[PDB]
Amino acid sequence: AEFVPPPECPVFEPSWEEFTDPLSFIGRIRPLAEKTGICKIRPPKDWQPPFACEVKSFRFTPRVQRLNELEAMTFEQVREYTLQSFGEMADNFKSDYFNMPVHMVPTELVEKEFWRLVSSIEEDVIVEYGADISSKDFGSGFPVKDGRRKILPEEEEYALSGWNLNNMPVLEQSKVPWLYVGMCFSSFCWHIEDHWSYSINYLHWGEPKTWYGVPSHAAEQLEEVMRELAPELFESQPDLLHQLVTIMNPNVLMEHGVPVYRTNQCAGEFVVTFPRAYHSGFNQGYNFAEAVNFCT
Ligand SMILES: CC(C)c1c(-c2cnn(C(C)(C)C)c2)[nH]c2c(C#N)cnn2c1=O
Ligand SMILES: [Mn+2]
Repeated sequence: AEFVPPPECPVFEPSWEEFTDPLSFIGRIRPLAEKTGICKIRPPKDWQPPFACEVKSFRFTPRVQRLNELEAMTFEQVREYTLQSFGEMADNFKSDYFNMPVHMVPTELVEKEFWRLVSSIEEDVIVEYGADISSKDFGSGFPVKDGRRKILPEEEEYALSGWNLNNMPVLEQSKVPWLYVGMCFSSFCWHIEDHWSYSINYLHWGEPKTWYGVPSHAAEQLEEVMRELAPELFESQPDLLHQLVTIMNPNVLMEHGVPVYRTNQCAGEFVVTFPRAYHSGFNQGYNFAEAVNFCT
């Protein structure tokens, strides 16, 4: 059977008056976005933050990911890349897999093929991605007043903007942004954030990032479906460890009454996940994202 795309999550296009402050805006859209788990925010057209990462020194060792790892139970280790050398590998993989220029591959085709490969036992596809990349060690994608890099006058409005993820509040009453370097089919499984916190993700550039989200009111139903279909060796594991292998086709959740919403996060767009909103997804191609957990 072919993959059935879930319904689209809400997309918001705030004006310059509404793009004022993120927390104020997120609080106003909450009555709708909390009912879908995730939402997308498109900044005004002329809000274009410049990429501040030192690409001349950005070197990292990605990790290997096999799409049908869970179906194999029912050695692939890697080289150091630069941001450019990784992009050349990522584009070569996608163009060779689909036999067409990378920007010509439709997003619905990659989505259908991704979930086919996840459940396919007759074809093993291996991809790589950069995760667990702290902006404190590699530098943020947004301009910042750090004491280790120079910002221009044109960059100052973005270093001080409330939508700069380095300026989000991360202290709960009684933390730095992380980086993601993706390629086609690189994916993250279903999870919620620590302390059930909010999370905001900005796609600096590259090909889209496909999201799936579940509202918080269905969190227990997802976990029940997950426990009923997960392998017996992983069902008894704590959720912190179990969330490392909780890959599941969204149609499986939808067939059991779990509401799922999707979206294609494009370059220059924000995605916000609400408290206890399970989410997962995959990258359509070579891209660069930055994310942080914040609190209200
Ligand atoms: C494919 C990669 C680069 C990726 C991952 C991911 C994959 N594995 N990991 C661990 C936890 C280190 C094992 C993280 N997460 C996310 C989110 C969220 N939330 C949003 N985009 N995104 C990604 O692009
Ligand atoms: Mn997350």
